[PDB]
Amino acid sequence: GTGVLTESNKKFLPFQQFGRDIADTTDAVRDPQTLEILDITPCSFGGVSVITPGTNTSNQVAVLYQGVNCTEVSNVFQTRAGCLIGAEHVNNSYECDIPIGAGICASYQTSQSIIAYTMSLGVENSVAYSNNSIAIPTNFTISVTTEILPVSMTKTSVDCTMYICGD
Amino acid sequence: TMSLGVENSVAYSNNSIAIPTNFTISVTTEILPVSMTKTSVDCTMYICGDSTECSNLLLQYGSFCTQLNRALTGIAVEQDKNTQEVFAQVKQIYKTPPIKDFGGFNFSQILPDPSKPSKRSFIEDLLFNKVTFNGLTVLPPLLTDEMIAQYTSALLAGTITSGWTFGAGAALQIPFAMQMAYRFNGIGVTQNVLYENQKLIANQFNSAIGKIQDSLSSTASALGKLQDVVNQNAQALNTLVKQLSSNFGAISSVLNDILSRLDPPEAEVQIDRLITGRLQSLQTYVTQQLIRAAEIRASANLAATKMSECVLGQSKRVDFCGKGYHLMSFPQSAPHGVVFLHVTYVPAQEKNFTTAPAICHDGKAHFPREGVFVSNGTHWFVTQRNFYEPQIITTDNTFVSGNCDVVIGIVNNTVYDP
Amino acid sequence: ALGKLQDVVNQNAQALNTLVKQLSSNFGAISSVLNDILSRLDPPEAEVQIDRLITGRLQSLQTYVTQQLIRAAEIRASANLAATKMSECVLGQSKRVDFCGKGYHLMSFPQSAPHGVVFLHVTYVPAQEKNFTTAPAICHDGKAHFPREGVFVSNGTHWFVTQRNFYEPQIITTDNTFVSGNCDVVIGIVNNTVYDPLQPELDS
Amino acid sequence: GTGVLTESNKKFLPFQQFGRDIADTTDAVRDPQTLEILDITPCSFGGVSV
Ligand SMILES: *[C@@H]1O[C@H](CO)[C@@H](O[C@@H]2O[C@H](CO)[C@@H](O)[C@H](O)[C@H]2NC(C)=O)[C@H](O)[C@H]1NC(C)=O
Ligand SMILES: *[C@@H]1O[C@H](CO)[C@@H](O[C@@H]2O[C@H](CO)[C@@H](O)[C@H](O)[C@H]2NC(C)=O)[C@H](O)[C@H]1NC(C)=O
Ligand SMILES: *[C@@H]1O[C@H](CO)[C@@H](O[C@@H]2O[C@H](CO)[C@@H](O)[C@H](O)[C@H]2NC(C)=O)[C@H](O)[C@H]1NC(C)=O
Ligand SMILES: *[C@@H]1O[C@H](CO)[C@@H](O[C@@H]2O[C@H](CO)[C@@H](O)[C@H](O)[C@H]2NC(C)=O)[C@H](O)[C@H]1NC(C)=O
Ligand SMILES: *[C@@H]1O[C@H](CO)[C@@H](O[C@@H]2O[C@H](CO)[C@@H](O)[C@H](O)[C@H]2NC(C)=O)[C@H](O)[C@H]1NC(C)=O
Ligand SMILES: *[C@@H]1O[C@H](CO)[C@@H](O[C@@H]2O[C@H](CO)[C@@H](O)[C@H](O)[C@H]2NC(C)=O)[C@H](O)[C@H]1NC(C)=O
Ligand SMILES: *[C@@H]1O[C@H](CO)[C@@H](O[C@@H]2O[C@H](CO)[C@@H](O)[C@H](O)[C@H]2NC(C)=O)[C@H](O)[C@H]1NC(C)=O
Ligand SMILES: *[C@@H]1O[C@H](CO)[C@@H](O)[C@H](O)[C@H]1NC(C)=O
Ligand SMILES: *[C@@H]1O[C@H](CO)[C@@H](O)[C@H](O)[C@H]1NC(C)=O
Ligand SMILES: *[C@@H]1O[C@H](CO)[C@@H](O)[C@H](O)[C@H]1NC(C)=O
Ligand SMILES: *[C@@H]1O[C@H](CO)[C@@H](O)[C@H](O)[C@H]1NC(C)=O
Ligand SMILES: *[C@@H]1O[C@H](CO)[C@@H](O)[C@H](O)[C@H]1NC(C)=O
Ligand SMILES: *[C@@H]1O[C@H](CO)[C@@H](O)[C@H](O)[C@H]1NC(C)=O
Ligand SMILES: *[C@@H]1O[C@H](CO)[C@@H](O)[C@H](O)[C@H]1NC(C)=O
Ligand SMILES: *[C@@H]1O[C@H](CO)[C@@H](O)[C@H](O)[C@H]1NC(C)=O
Ligand SMILES: *[C@@H]1O[C@H](CO)[C@@H](O)[C@H](O)[C@H]1NC(C)=O
Repeated sequence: GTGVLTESNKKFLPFQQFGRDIADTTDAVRDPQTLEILDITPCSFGGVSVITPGTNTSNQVAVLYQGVNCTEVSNVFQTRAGCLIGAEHVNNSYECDIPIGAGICASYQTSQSIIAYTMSLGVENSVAYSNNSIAIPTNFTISVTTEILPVSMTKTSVDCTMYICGD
Repeated sequence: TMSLGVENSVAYSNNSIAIPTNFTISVTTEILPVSMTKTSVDCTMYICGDSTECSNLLLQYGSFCTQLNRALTGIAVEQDKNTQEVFAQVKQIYKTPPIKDFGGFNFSQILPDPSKPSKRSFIEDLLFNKVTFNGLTVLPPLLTDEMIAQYTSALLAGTITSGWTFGAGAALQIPFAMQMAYRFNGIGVTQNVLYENQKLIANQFNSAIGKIQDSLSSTASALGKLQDVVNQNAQALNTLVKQLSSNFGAISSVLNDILSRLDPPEAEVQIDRLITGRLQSLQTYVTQQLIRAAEIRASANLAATKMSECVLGQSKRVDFCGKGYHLMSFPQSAPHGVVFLHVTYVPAQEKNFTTAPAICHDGKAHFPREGVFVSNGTHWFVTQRNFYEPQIITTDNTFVSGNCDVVIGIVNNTVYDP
Repeated sequence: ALGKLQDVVNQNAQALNTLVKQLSSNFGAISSVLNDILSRLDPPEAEVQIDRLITGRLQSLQTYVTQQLIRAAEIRASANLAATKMSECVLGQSKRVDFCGKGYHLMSFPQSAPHGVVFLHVTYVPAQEKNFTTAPAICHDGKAHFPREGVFVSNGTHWFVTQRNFYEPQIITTDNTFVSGNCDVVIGIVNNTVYDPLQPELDS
Repeated sequence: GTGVLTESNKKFLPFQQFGRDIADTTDAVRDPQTLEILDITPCSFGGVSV
């Protein structure tokens, strides 16, 4: 197999050789020579996303390793969703452009490099509320909003015999 | 044999009407699942975890691994979209003023508590405390619980300080004792009822909020839907993992054992059997997840509609925003879901009265404008339909129509002239 | 903006493409081309190869059919939603907030689009708001006065009654207001003179 | 295979013999005796509704 052998505190009984888990794959073993306990864990595995603005704009990308510490892999960031490499970190907060996760979103801005930042929900607005104050509009705007809804998909069909066993 | 309820005949008759004389400001908890766990399964790592021969054999199946990941990523994007639609209904993050002089009501049990690290209100905290590596990775949601709590706080502040206008355009402050008067006038009860009973209504609302808090804190069998969603997802993942231990006809379910005990020309048959079995299992899991995600998407669209039509504004849709007449709603976050507290106005104490469709004064039938004619036996009054507030019959509250020869059931009386 | 429709078309295309590409899979046979196997092996030996290909292609077809069923369920949900919006927003005027466009709804104008429908929700939206000092009621002669339809406001000196959604101040007469009870129960009440048009005419 | 051999306007290279398709079905071929490129379109098919 393959894994990261570590010292473990599992209390093996003298007769017991190796442990298992739900998937029945060996998880902990006993070294044949020195009768100690070795926990076996998968080395490391994670998706690799390529946060990129439109190539029509720029050819610079920032790579997100999902759910891996920034030790097992310029600019490095440790988001709760993984290690983001190649994206600058900006204390400012803007609207989400390229979602990453855990409130972190990236974008392409200003001499322009991919920035990563904790997104902002909106602009603070403290309503001047009081028990004897009412705000009444004196003017109105009529607007037209477009709302697009699918209705029907493509009416398709497949000849089972001619597809599987064409002629 | 199951019983459908208490038999209850109604004393109906052509000249009898029952009019309430009081009310109850109930608060109903409604729980909806908005999103589920965003998971992604690495097809090759799952079926053929670290085995060049197994990976090569799997490759012969074309794109039976690059399409499942597409579906799961689509599900994850759909989950984020569901949460965004349900909660991100408000353009600007409002916040309540430092004072809490809301005409007598008390929202301390639903507004955020700054003391706790995450600014989640008390009921949100109760809700959170009431709900509890083989190629299957669990991605984190785009919106953290803190951000969802901020969105619910923004909606609460908007509802409290501005009623429904904050969802229609620029938010407009209005005293809460007058916002509730607007709500009451909406459900037909004239606003002179709200103001005169303001203290009683405030006490009823506070007691209802306290009862909701106690019910959530005591009855562990309340957040059934969210807990069921979480349990179903975890159970599906556990079943998918346990499927790895089945031989499917192969000599052993451990890939390394087969690789280390046979030559490739012989081990290929066993590895193909295992690959087919595990691929079938993974496809079944993906189909189950697609259907369950469709169910959750329907629930999330319903929750977004409830948020838009109850919280951002009063709704007259019957039983849509809680049993009874609807005044307002207060949203709350919850683990993988939302929880509305629907405030509802339920008439409680009714009295019988002898009614009449119209009243003849001088050969002209009179009909009420907004109300109904009722009499305590000898004297007739016109009162609003949802609260016994009798008034002398004048020419204002009543309008005339023709003579008194056609209106069935008409009765005689003297119509006062101010 | 048309993404919601574009995706639909795109999705369908992808499926068909994937389905067609499934014909380029050996599925454990010797060649993805059926005619090569037919012309290169005797039936007793070609049976296994053709069975492998048939199993693979049939499984792919079942997967495609299931994906189509689910996606058509999604599209049917969207079509029911669009039918509801057409029946309510267009053929009438809905009170459902944000259902027929943000703001107050006035009317809608349906428009076709490839495999979809586009509504142009017309919405009235309040624009420029002004502060005012309000009061839930007003006492005239010991009797509280509440507005029939509107709200009491005041620019600081004089009191008016104006409709909620548009500042059109009017004098506080006994026609805008209805009386109820004495001048003690209401909280936040204020004093003012409720003018009565009947009196000057009576004097005349 | 079965198809309707039609004269094609494809531009085969001197070293090319088969013109494959997205589905790995030989769509264009080079006639060995006369070096011209011919397409291969399936004859015809469809549903028969009643
Ligand atoms: C209400 O707002 C509208 C804007 O939507 C105002 O219309 C503008 O009036 C000014 C006059 O000073 C013109 O120069 C603008 O061209 C008008 N706008 C448009 C879009 O035509 C209107 O005057 C406002 N009403 C009040 C009473 O303030
Ligand atoms: C409507 O119901 C409320 C209670 O829901 C009544 O208020 C109660 O009145 C009694 C007698 O005055 C008190 O002992 C209770 O403490 C009150 N309860 C509350 C919560 O305030 C009210 O009196 C009823 N309306 C009428 C007209 O009687
Ligand atoms: C709203 O209700 C809460 C109760 O949930 C009130 O908080 C209580 O306040 C009293 C007096 O200050 C304390 O003795 C209690 O210990 C508090 N309880 C809790 C749970 O905080 C709060 O004061 C009320 N707000 C208003 C404006 O009346
Ligand atoms: C029905 O209601 C009428 C009016 O509310 C009652 O008539 C009044 O009764 C009180 C009771 O003492 C008298 O002080 C008033 O002078 C009466 N006014 C008129 C105009 O009659 C009547 O008593 C009620 N009857 C019942 C059975 O409830
Ligand atoms: C209501 O009052 C009217 C008039 O006061 C009544 O009409 C009278 O009915 C009697 C019964 O035959 C006739 O003799 C009179 O000529 C009618 N007069 C008028 C002016 O119509 C009517 O009957 C009364 N109805 C009730 C239910 O009390
Ligand atoms: C508040 O509104 C009242 C209503 O018009 C204003 O009173 C009028 O003010 C104008 C402007 O000078 C005078 O020409 C009128 O004669 C006033 N009429 C009355 C009945 O007072 C008042 O000025 C407004 N207050 C402010 C601060 O603008
Ligand atoms: C509205 O006016 C009434 C009378 O015009 C005020 O009531 C008087 O208040 C003074 C001050 O306390 C008392 O000395 C009188 O005895 C009251 N008379 C009556 C008939 O109530 C009332 O205070 C005014 N409203 C406000 C908010 O000041
Ligand atoms: C194995 O042999 C080595 C050297 O002979 C010795 O150091 C070690 O303790 C032995 N261990 C066991 C379990 O016999
Ligand atoms: C790239 O974007 C610009 C503006 O954003 C547009 O004018 C141009 O047509 C785009 N080109 C391509 C190839 O998409
Ligand atoms: C990464 O490793 C460092 C070093 O031990 C540790 O401090 C940190 O908490 C780790 N972070 C994660 C996300 O594992
Ligand atoms: C953000 O601000 C903190 C404290 O103000 C600082 O320590 C940190 O370096 C800043 N981040 C960047 C990228 O400058
Ligand atoms: C009205 O009269 C009927 C007649 O029996 C009675 O059952 C009913 O309880 C009365 N109404 C109320 C509110 O009690
Ligand atoms: C109402 O119903 C009773 C039932 O007996 C009948 O006697 C009476 O005439 C009816 N009156 C009207 C006005 O319908
Ligand atoms: C009302 O007055 C407050 C006082 O500070 C002010 O902040 C607010 O902007 C005013 N209302 C409007 C609509 O500007
Ligand atoms: C409104 O609040 C202020 C705050 O001090 C208070 O002085 C005033 O009496 C309150 N008015 C009403 C009607 O509650
Ligand atoms: C093949 O032979 C025939 C007859 O001998 C001749 O007409 C034809 O041109 C030959 N093919 C080529 C490619 O020369």
